[PDB]
Amino acid sequence: MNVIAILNHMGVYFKEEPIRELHRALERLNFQIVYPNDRDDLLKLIENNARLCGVIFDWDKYNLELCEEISKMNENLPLYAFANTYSTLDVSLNDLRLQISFFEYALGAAEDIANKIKQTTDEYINTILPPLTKALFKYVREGKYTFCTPGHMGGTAFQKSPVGSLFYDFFGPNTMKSDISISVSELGSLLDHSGPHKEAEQYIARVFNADRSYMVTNGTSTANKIVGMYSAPAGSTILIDRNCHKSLTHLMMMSDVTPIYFRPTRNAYGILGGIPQSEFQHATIAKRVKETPNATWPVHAVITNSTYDGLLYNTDFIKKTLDVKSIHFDSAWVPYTNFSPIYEGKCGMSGGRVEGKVIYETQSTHLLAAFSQASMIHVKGDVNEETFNEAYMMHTTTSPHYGIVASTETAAAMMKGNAGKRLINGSIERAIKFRKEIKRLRTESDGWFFDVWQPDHIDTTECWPLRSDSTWHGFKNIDNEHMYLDPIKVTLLTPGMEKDGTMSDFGIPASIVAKYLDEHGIVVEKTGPYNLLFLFSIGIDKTKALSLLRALTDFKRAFDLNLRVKNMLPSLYREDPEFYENMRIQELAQNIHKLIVHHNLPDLMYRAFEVLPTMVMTPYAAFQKELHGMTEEVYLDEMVGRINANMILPYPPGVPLVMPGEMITEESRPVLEFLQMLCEIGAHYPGFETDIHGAYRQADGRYTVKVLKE
Amino acid sequence: MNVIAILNHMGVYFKEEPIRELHRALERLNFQIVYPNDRDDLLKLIENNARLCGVIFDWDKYNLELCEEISKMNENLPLYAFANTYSTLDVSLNDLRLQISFFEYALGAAEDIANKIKQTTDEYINTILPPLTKALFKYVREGKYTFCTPGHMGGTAFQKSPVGSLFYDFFGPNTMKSDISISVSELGSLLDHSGPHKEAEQYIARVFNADRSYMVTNGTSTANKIVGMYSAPAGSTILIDRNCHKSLTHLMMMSDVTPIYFRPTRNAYGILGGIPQSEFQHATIAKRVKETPNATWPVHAVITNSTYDGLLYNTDFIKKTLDVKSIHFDSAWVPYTNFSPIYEGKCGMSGGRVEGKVIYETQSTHLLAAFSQASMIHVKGDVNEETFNEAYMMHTTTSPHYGIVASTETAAAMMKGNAGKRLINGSIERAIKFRKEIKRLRTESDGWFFDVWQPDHIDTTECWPLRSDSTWHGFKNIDNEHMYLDPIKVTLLTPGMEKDGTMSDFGIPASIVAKYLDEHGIVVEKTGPYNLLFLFSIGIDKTKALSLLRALTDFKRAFDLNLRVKNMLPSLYREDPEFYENMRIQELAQNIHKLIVHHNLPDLMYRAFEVLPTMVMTPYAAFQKELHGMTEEVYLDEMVGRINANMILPYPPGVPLVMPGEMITEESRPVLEFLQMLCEIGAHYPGFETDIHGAYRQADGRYTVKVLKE
Amino acid sequence: MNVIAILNHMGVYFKEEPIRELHRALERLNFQIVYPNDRDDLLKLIENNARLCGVIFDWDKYNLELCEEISKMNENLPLYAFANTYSTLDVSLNDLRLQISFFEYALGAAEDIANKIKQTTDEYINTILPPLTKALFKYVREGKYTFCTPGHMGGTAFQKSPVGSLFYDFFGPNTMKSDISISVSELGSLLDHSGPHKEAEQYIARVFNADRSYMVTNGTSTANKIVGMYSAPAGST
Repeated sequence: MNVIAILNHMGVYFKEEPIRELHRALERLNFQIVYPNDRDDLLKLIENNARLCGVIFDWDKYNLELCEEISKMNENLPLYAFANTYSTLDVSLNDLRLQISFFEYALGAAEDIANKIKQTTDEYINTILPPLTKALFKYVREGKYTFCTPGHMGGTAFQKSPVGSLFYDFFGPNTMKSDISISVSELGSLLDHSGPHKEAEQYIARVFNADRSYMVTNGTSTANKIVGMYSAPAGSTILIDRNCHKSLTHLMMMSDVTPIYFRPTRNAYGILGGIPQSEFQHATIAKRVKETPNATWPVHAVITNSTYDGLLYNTDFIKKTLDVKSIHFDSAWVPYTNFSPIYEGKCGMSGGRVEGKVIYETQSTHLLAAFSQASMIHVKGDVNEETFNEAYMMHTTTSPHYGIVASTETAAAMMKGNAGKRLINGSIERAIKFRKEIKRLRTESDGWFFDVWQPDHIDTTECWPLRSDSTWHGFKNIDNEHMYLDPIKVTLLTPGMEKDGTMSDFGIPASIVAKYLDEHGIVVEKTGPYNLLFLFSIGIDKTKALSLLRALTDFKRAFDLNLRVKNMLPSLYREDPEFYENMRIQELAQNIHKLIVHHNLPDLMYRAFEVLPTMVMTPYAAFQKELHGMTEEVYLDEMVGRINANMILPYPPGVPLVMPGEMITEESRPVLEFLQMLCEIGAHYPGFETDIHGAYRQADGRYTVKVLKE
Repeated sequence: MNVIAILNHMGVYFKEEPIRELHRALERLNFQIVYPNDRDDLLKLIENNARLCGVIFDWDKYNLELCEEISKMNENLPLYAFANTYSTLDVSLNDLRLQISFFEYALGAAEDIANKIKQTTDEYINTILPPLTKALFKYVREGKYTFCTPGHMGGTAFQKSPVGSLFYDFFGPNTMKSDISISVSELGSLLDHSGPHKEAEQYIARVFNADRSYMVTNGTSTANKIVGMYSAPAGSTILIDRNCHKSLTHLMMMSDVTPIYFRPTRNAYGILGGIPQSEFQHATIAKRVKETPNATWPVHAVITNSTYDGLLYNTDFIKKTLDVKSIHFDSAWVPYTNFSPIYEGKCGMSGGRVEGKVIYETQSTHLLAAFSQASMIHVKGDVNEETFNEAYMMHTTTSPHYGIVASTETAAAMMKGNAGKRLINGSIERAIKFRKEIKRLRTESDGWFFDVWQPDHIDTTECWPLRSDSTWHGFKNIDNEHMYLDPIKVTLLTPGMEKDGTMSDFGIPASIVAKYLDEHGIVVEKTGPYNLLFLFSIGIDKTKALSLLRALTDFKRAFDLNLRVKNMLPSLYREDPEFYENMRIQELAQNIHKLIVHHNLPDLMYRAFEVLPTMVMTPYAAFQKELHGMTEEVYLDEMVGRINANMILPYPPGVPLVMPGEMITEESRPVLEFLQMLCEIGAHYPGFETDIHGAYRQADGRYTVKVLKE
Repeated sequence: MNVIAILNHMGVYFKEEPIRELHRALERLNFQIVYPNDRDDLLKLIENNARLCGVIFDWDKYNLELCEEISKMNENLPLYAFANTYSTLDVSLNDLRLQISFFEYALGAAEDIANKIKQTTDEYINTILPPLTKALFKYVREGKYTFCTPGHMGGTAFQKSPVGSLFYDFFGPNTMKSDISISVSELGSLLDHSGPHKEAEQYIARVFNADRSYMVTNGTSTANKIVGMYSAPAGST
């Protein structure tokens, strides 16, 4: 951070000569000077360049034209204002917060002013950096303790080996030096939540609107189990989103709990809809508690808010309606709700406490910017605060990496204030622009084109409501004033279905677009038969949007030319030269699309997930038997009427189909049929294989699963 | 890695001029040339400098004098040998492995030979680097995928914020770029153990003599729970070292198991002795199984090998004697046993399989060189290999940091081959040298001095046996050919006790030496009333030994001068100026030592840990009640006759005194007396406070604990 | 191939200074920068100069006036377009094939963007070069086999004689090094029509509209006799 901008020729030597003396002194003081073209470029430089860290200007020439403009961009940015005799402060400045150092044009002040600027910059750095990181960096720069562990001592052990020296030199000293232990007593202790760590926790809770915040460095997988084992004793009943993560299966296998499931809805498109109001109401819950053996009133619920496709709950409705004392919003999808006014009344932490209830958000910091495994637990309400820490300490590692912790705290430091508000605004503006660009190209293009699944008007900034009286969303009997489209989650639709949800004569399966994007190194978040998801994060700049936009039009252009698979997908070709030698892209698309139409795939997929297998025993009870070796393998075909030992997780659509302890029957045969069909259809094309976790493909294309013995 | 050494003036222009042409060409090809003083300096340079990566020499001038000497140091080091007409290969070279490129002295080969050397160096780099890291580094250098997550995209998001730019710039690009996900498909997958990860696991298991090896990035805390939940079903009986880590308490609180405890012995010094042979024998185990309600024959044992103070078990004896099918050596202290012949027959993995038993080592890689949280599970024997992975995946994070993983694999790459054998030899040689230096200064010093607790002869390389017929160790009725002193674990003894284990009239409590070392930034591993432990790791070089050695003689010198506390310990002074204003170091020592003698501390400490509180219920049963809020706080004094809710962990001596579910009685009052005494004696001197985890000091010096309600 | 053209003064320091930082970084990265007089000279430079291998320009200043014009000249030529906030893609671009890398004006990207341009240029080279020649050139640059014939080993035998050294030095290393045999197994075999040679034959036949194409290195004199002796038995008319 050493670039100083000068914005001017003033036309008078009496002013210009002292500035020359200062330029020269500053260059000799180890600053890089930069020169914006003009006033308009300066405002863009500041807006676009973080390394520009001060502005020198003539007060009269620029203040009445610049003050408020710069204050909107950065209210601490160093200004070095050169005053005249008649320069004064107009009452209009009263309400602005400005950090200003006033300087005169005079010889002999160079070394002094230079030192002040250098010193003032370090003073500013001290305000913006958070307290623990500040102490850590200062230690790495200045400290010198000997007779210390870790034994490698700032990476010293790595330098004794050529291979170690390569690893050291590749990552660099800072990475190696910032790997410290609690021997640095002045940083307090993460595990005791003491000293600067106390200050860190208060900082986080202050910004994120929590009562209390924990820093977890082993993901929300671990945050769930700390909350679970503290929250859900053996024999208790819990309400749990049937949409559950694997880590909650691992909890269920370890804790003797009885689940009752909230049940999402779905529409013909296959888009998940929210747990309808009926699921929260006393009458519905009582009926399921009535029908579930050993179930008592639920002591703990876990809802996923928002839904994946951006349907946010009226959280005021849920907090009021759901008669449960302990509600855990797994808000992994909406970590940013506190930072836009459009999400008020639509997030877990919104507003104040919930009388008579503890409310949790567990958040996967890593839809923000943070290293993988970073997760937070935000508590709104009262627990046994110290006892909760005993449970935390029993499941926390004793080898915490201080870099991972700093990267999680530094992601917060980034979002701080106004500028972090305007950062996310930028990504919204680009999403809306891109949305309108697709609509335009839809009209202008030759025949078919992509479409965006969205309302007819989107000229407004808001999460657009979805209503039972609207058709665009394609969901059946939707609740009103319930779900809202998040502008930043953009679902693109590939050709292949009609407005009915019935099949078009022309189709392009999305899997082929994925292979194309893979040759071009573009990552696709999630794919379905005719859908692809893109996240317009604060990562995604105009450069990537342009490349994506053009890449998408190129796929279309190239598809419609009917390029050879050999030429358009050489890596696919190498998988089976003979199979692919003369095939053109359209023929690949036609054949796969025809197979889809032939095997009736969409109707079978839809129906597979519209019923539920039968629970025979709990995963826990089944795992106890497994622990004693009471399992055998059988072929997938042989599984109807048997108790499943493993979870079976097929792709697509990427959600559990059978749990340990469940059994497929004739009533629920569509489950097995979908699975068998995926295995059969997937045998035909090299590069287009089946994918089922917990199943074992054999040489003849048959799959084995594990079952409980009798 | 660009420094090339040239070793010579040959006295002939016809040889010297081509070497000049090569020097100049090499400098222009971006190499740094270095020039050892002579042959003897070269051998020391190689031995001391890892960045020296090639040697150029005249073949005849040096081969018959150098070949074997260099081969002993590094059998791949590039040699650039300049041959004469009569140069040939003597049969004596047959058995040496040499990687040699032969070159002639001729003009016109510079660019070609330079490229070969550059190319050959890269070829060598490729041999020594492990395969996954090689692919990762190559990706970071060459790769260019777009439309990718993580959203920060090589740290890009950090650069939008001045504070983020500081964090990015401090740690550096490599740290930020090597933070990748499984989107890098060509590295396979840690969680699937596929592709290069498969190769990595085979590599590790090959070097470490395991059947199978798992890479765990959340410490042996997590490795224990994966092994535990797979290994110890509810209702089972386990044998568990009463010397247990907290993570095993967290397991016990989560699993309904019945423990029977192996019981260590101890001597008057307070040094732990090994579980005596009696504890492993069928008759002893049967008696405890007989006396323990609901206990059946143990299905799983967990022994800590070696002991802390270097008593290694005849592991052949244990594997033969202990009639348990599943034995887990928590070998956190001896990760290096496979690499010295002196440890044969004295480590878990030594030899071959154990017929009829699975044997585990869980190891805390972070007494080697690796980042905190790095842990391995080494399996010797058969489990359900795939099912074990289901249990692994349920407790593994989904946010693995690829740097932590590389640092664990790179610690292995370092230990590879001969040179990693000679690395540890160096630390042994220095330990022995330092040991003899203490003995010398003991004789030569003025009056009292430190002593090393060790046999009378140590001129031999071996782990010295401790025998019942020897007095030096101070343990009572020791088993023979059982315990052995590890040369690298050095216990220093401070004045204060006689050969009897009775108290000297003159004493210097070790706590005062710790404060002195803290002013000098030296870390002490562990301290007791009159003892201090130092680890002579591969970290500890001659520079640190000299500073430590002198620092220790300076403490003595300064103590005997009777310096003011104000001057020798200014930070301590600031804690209570009035208390410390005029006190001299000897007066501080005298008063604290007199307090120790007065309160009879050593006799009370010894007796406190010689009995066991009574188990009323299990920690699990107590925690279930806690989960329902069935706890109250009472003062520490009020705890006899009540069921404890929390673990109480006092310092000293740093091991559990009361478990949840246990109760102090009159029979075991020494437990409570020791605890109360520590609170009382610790009130007198600022900077010398009590330390009990799970106790709450009140303003009047009384402590509160948590108990179960009735 | 290292000359990069820059076409402009934009009148604003906020744009000009990052371009200066890039000019300087590029010159230090071993590129020659060239500066066409103006837009009309640029189109003539491209048309007349094959060593000009990339164009840097402000997107708004030039796209609606240049895109189709450049695409007519060379549809792979690297364009380094510097975007503004309001820059977008008009539907008129739909039918054009463009190979575009989009870059922002920002400090701190020099070494990274420089490496991308260098890397992207090598990536482009890989598209345009035919597969066997690509492998051959790469071998001559990187390969290092010993215990090999030809005995001269990359012209080595020529350097033992002053007269041979003159012939070697006159024709140059590449001529001497590219004189190889089938010992370079990864190029397949002309005589077996295998591997990359198969690909070469399919390439030629594809462009020249043949069913099959043979590569003859002894003129159509020899092609006539191969066709003749196969085609015209004794006693035929």
